[PDB]
Amino acid sequence: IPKIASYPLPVSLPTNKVDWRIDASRAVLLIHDMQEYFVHYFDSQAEPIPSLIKHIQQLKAHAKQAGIPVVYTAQPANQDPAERALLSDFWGPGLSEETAIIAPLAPESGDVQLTKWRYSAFKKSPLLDWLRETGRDQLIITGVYAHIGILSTALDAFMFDIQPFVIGDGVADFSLSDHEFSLRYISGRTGAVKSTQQACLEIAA
Amino acid sequence: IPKIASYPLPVSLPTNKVDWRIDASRAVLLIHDMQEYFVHYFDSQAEPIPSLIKHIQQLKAHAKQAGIPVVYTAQPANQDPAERALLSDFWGPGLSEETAIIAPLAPESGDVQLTKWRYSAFKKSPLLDWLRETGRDQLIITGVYAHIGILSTALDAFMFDIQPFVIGDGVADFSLSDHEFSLRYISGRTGAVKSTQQACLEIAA
Ligand SMILES: CCCCCCCCO[C@@H]1O[C@H](CO)[C@@H](O)[C@H](O)[C@H]1O
Ligand SMILES: CCCCCCCCO[C@@H]1O[C@H](CO)[C@@H](O)[C@H](O)[C@H]1O
Ligand SMILES: [Ca+2]
Ligand SMILES: [Ca+2]
Repeated sequence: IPKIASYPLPVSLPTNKVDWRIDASRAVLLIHDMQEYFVHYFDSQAEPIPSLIKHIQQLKAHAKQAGIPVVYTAQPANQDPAERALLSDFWGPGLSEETAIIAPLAPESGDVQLTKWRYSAFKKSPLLDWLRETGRDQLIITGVYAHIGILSTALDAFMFDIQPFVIGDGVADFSLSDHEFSLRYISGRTGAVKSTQQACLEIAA
Repeated sequence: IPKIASYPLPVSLPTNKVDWRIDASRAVLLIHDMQEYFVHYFDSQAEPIPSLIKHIQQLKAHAKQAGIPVVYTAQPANQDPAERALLSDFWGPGLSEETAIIAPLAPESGDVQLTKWRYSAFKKSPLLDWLRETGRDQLIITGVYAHIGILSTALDAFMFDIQPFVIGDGVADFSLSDHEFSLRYISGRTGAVKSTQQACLEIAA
């Protein structure tokens, strides 16, 4: 029995307050924590996982063709307890294995791989400095889990003057309810939610 | 007609995953954005505002007696558009008046007053450096609005290895639903929720 019961990826997405559009010259695609460890909490042969993976694959292929850099985040194995700090009080010691990015989303030679220390991909990482150095100010966000690391990364991005585009059918979560609440929060407060379809159209311009 | 309809402060609070207790030697009391501007979205003579203010007053008095520093945050008037950046796309130009901390919570001579630039009190502020310099690693959080700046500040604190204690009947929000969801999120993911009553007991030790 999977820890996360099967559910269908949302097709209907919340409306955005902002009119932002992805621009290939401005954007970076983040594939957030798509590690074996996190995916194994689902039955990966059941919804939402096959469609999630297909969508991220599509976004990655379009991003590549459009010249959008791709960045992965991954939590490290055997995170030092002192360094992991308060996370352990919420989740225990963390992963010891299954750290690899899932094979269908294998990073390629030019894709950046960041170590993920906290909910937000920005924390204790070079992400902000790299975005600022390169002048990239849009962050397209995919992966798991919507209400935790996806939301926290979007919040940091937005506060750092980086437009977050969270892909509504390009993330998954502990439940459909958590997933949909995450998208509502994002559209209402801290970014733009886009479908995979719409993001690909904006990317390809 | 107030923009935020009257609602009763929650008495029942979510359970915590963590066993943390406020320690007067470790803690700082944050009074977050209790400015005239934000309070005026409510009828201040109607619930939850009279009890909110009473609770924050009580916490402040207990904090003072226990030697816990008190820090206020306040959004500045006429925030420069370039600096305000993406916030304007969600909220418009920001406040031009009503910037004062509400009189019943008047800062005293030794209370720190930080300028609030983003949802999180940490962003573009000396808050983290001050906490680290002083060795204070617990942040008691009160004020408005629960699901936005309170939640975002708690997230940053937690990720910066600072234990957040969000006071469930010491914050308010756009609605009871937003308020209660905020507390559930915090208890589940990024801090401890405490009642004013329980926090005062832990403070007074
Ligand atoms: C409903 C059941 C799903 C539970 C998934 C548990 C995942 C455990 O993993 C934890 O996830 C956290 C949140 O991203 C990370 O911050 C931690 O580092 C990680 O240890
Ligand atoms: C439901 C109606 C309540 C609306 C309250 C609107 C408050 C407008 O104010 C905005 O609040 C934001 C969130 O804290 C801040 O980040 C902005 O700086 C501020 O301009
Ligand atoms: Ca996560
Ligand atoms: Ca707020």
